[PDB]
Amino acid sequence: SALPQGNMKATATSEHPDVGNEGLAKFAIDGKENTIWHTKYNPVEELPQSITLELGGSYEINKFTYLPRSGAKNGNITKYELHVSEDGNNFRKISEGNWDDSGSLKTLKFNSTKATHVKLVALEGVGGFASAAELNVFA
Ligand SMILES: CC(=O)N[C@H]1[C@H](O[C@@H]2[C@@H](O)[C@H](O)O[C@H](CO)[C@@H]2O)O[C@H](CO)[C@H](O)[C@@H]1O
Ligand SMILES: [Ca+2]
Ligand code: NA
Repeated sequence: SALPQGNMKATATSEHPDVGNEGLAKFAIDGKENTIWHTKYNPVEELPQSITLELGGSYEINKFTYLPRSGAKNGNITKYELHVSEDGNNFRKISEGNWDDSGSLKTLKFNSTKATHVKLVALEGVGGFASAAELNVFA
């Protein structure tokens, strides 16, 4: 079951200002599929870039989901790392891999681990950007 996004805070290395349905980091956890976090594209900041979710406490987590934007593909993430921290400072890599560029939900499962923060690192994305409609973390 998903940890409540409402208790979370989102920050990112790069984010596009609020021009509607993009591109602030907080849009990745607002519960709306029509709103997205998107990395700066004026002018563009190159990958890699990341987004960090402060969980709102220490939880033991085993799953992560990435929902891409709908109706367009720019920034759909195709190569990632997932890192965790228990102190907000030190991060450790727990997952890495590839995703297809489609709009489909991407799911990561991993051995249960304690975390106060989860960081999604975007190494590759459509168009040289990174974006996300919704991010969720599961215990
Ligand atoms: C609606 C949309 O997809 N906006 C993204 C935007 O995508 C393209 C532009 O790249 C192009 O110049 O014009 C298109 C018109 O159909 C469309 O707006 O590109 C942005 C990054 O440059 C960002 O990804 C927008 O989310
Ligand atoms: Ca959203
Ligand atoms: Na934090």
